[PDB]
Amino acid sequence: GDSASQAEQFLKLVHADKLTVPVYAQVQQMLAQRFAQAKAPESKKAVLERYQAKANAELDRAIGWDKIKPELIKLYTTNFTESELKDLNAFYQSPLGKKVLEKMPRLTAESAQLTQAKLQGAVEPVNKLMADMDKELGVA
Amino acid sequence: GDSASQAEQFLKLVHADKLTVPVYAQVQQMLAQRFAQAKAPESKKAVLERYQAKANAELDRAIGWDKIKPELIKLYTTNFTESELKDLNAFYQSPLGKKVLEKMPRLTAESAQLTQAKLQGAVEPVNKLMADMDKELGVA
Ligand SMILES: [Cl-]
Ligand SMILES: [Cl-]
Repeated sequence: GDSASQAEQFLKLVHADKLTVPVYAQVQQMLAQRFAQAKAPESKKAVLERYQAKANAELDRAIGWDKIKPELIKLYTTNFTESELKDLNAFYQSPLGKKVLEKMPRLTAESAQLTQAKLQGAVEPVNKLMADMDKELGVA
Repeated sequence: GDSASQAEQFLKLVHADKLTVPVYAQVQQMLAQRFAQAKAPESKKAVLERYQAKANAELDRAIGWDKIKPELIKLYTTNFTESELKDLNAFYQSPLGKKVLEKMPRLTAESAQLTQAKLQGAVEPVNKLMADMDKELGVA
């Protein structure tokens, strides 16, 4: 019924269209890295300009929002009811919903930096640990 | 004020304690892989049992929930008000909140498999594209 419209509104509110940005950036940085890698005359950077446009168009063919959007709507309409999607929209339309969306990438990154920093403390003991098992079983 | 209690309830509802499970699994699979790698007498698997317990205890020292929990509460209480955290708890306590929490890992995985599958279609054209730029600039 009116589920697809609510699913579409959800993907907009959640900025699911920007999920591909890392792929477009990686291919753009790869070309400039390939341009530098050999020769690199800054007088011919307009040649890199068209090859970066070509790569952008080729990604748009495979992973453009118009290709992704239909299959994500099927994903949400099959997993949620029209009423559930409407309520998800009400939450993400709300000031708190918008606050969660902006904070989440940074909160996730800060949360992961914290754990990775702490985990480095277990590197030396786990290295010693495996070395002791290899010693005990008679290895090297 | 009563923010820390609400932050603690949030981390419980969201299962932030299970965020470390991949690290514990990787270190457990690494020891069994190291056990197989050289010799491997199944009569001495009780030796791997204690080394896997040792590794579990060493990770608990660095990245145990008791070490992670205090710094995540500071993260949420500084980024959200007590009232905002209370409302986040109301949403994730609700049947729809619980449905979102269960669906999200699978919806994220399915969403990423879809994009990666489509992206493989742009592999050959982007490879040809870079090869043509290397050809045009006079490389190999
Ligand atoms: Cl609100
Ligand atoms: Cl509900």
